[PDB]
Amino acid sequence: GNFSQACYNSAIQGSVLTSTCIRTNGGYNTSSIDLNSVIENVDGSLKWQGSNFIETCRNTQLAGSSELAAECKTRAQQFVSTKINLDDHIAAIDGTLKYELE
Amino acid sequence: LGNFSQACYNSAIQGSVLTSTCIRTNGGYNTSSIDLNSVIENVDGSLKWQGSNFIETCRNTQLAGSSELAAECKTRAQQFVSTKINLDDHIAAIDGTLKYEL
Repeated sequence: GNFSQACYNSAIQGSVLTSTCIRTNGGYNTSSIDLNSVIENVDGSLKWQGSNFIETCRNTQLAGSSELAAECKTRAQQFVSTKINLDDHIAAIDGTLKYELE
Repeated sequence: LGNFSQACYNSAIQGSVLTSTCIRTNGGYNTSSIDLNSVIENVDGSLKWQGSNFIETCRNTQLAGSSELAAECKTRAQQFVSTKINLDDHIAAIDGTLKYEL
């Protein structure tokens, strides 16, 4: 992960993270990744290893350099604040944002 | 051709993201990932190629065997069925990187 260490002017809109990242050999590339592919809402908490958090979460924001903040519905249907560190699994690979397992 | 599974190993599915470790012509290997949500559609509960966005209406994605995406998806009438699709149809590995083909 650790995309934030090579990237700049990151933004979250709905489920999409977009950033501008330093390419391996120099210069910059801009790319987007749909976080809905890899994050789920488990009882009001954003978690890795699932998908479709956006179905039941709203008001997504980038907090600081690398955190996705949102309000997600608990099983009781109460919106609650939740955050997840995108640096856990999102890498910058030659200036392009990619999900990383290992 | 697709057929990434013959070039790759240690494959996994998390949300809509396929990760796999694929052979490099230099004699090494590269771990990469692809968002299958760009290329797979939920059509009335069945996973199909020639579309996108299946994660919005499916759940419990899993890799079955070496190359099958399995999931539970909502029909147009909003009931869940189990469905599968052979990722080897269109997912290829080119020099250690997963790519969509044709």
